[PDB]
Order: sequence, then structure tokens, then C-alpha cells
Amino acid sequence: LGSGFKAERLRVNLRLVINRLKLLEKKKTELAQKARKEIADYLAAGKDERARIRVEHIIREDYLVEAMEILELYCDLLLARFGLIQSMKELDSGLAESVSTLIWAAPRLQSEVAELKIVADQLCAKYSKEYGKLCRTNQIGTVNDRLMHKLSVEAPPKILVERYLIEIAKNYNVPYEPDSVVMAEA
Repeated sequence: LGSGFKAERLRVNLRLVINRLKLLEKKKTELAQKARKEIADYLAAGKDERARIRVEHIIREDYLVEAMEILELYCDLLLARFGLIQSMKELDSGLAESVSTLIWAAPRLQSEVAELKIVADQLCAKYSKEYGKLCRTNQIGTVNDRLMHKLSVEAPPKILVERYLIEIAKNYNVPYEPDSVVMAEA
């Protein structure tokens, strides 16, 4: 029968992922400044309720850029230690976090980083579809907890929303009064 694992396709796509992440970190950071300005325009007008909803995107994007930097590290590690993948059949204990986390992250980010799907499919070819499915749910228990947190699809805590609006309002010198209850219960 045979193996679907194509080591060189994994190696190429790991590098492509790193470059794509470096590009998206910069682009997203720049876009985030524009978005903060738009929130300040909301506050100046003084569409408080609308700002509280819309600012959730900025929070998610800020967390995403930090997740991308983590993923960049893991790709670079696998490239550096690539011999351990291709020359040995068992998953190296020290690479388990990097491999599992890349497989977990792929579905979450593939819409913007297409080559991450290829990286994960190849890691699944190498380490089994069964292992891959346990990674995508973190049933495997080795996916990086900080990374998963940054990519959480949970609505941000009210206090975080308030803290972001407070800071944007300061930076643009526009009025804003935080939800006092939210601030108190923090």
C-alpha cells in the first residue's frame, strides 16, 4: 500500500507558513491601528454600545498576531529538528508540543494561512490520521495552552472589552465612561 507522507512537501510548506505568518503579523498590526481609529470615531459620536460590540474584533486580532508568533516558533523548531521527523518513525517527545499544536491550529487558521493545512496533513500522514484527530481536539493533551487561549472563539470578558475602550479613548482623547458594574466586579 504505502505512505502519503511527503517529507519535502512538509519542509517546503513549513517555510511558506513562516513567511505567511510574518506577513500577516505585520499586516494585521497595521490594520489594527485603522480599526482603533474607527472605534474612536464611534466614541466621538458617542456610539458606546456599537463600540463595545465592534471592539471585540480588535481584541481577537491582537490575540491572533500573538498566536501567529507562537506558531512561527513551532514551524522553525520543526525545520531545525526536521531530521527527527524524517529519519525516525516515532514522534520525538520534545517535538510533540510543536507537532500537536500545528495540527490543532491548522483548521483554525487555514482560511488565512492555506499552507498550514498542508503542514498538518503531512504531519498527519507521518504520525497517523488517528493521532491527527486527537490533536485537532486536544484530546492528546499536548497542544500549547497559551496558543489555544489566543485562538479561543469565546467572546472576550466584559472587563477586557472595557479595558480596550478605556485605552483607545485615552489615546484619541474621546469621551468614554466604562460600565461601572463591570469595572467593580473585576
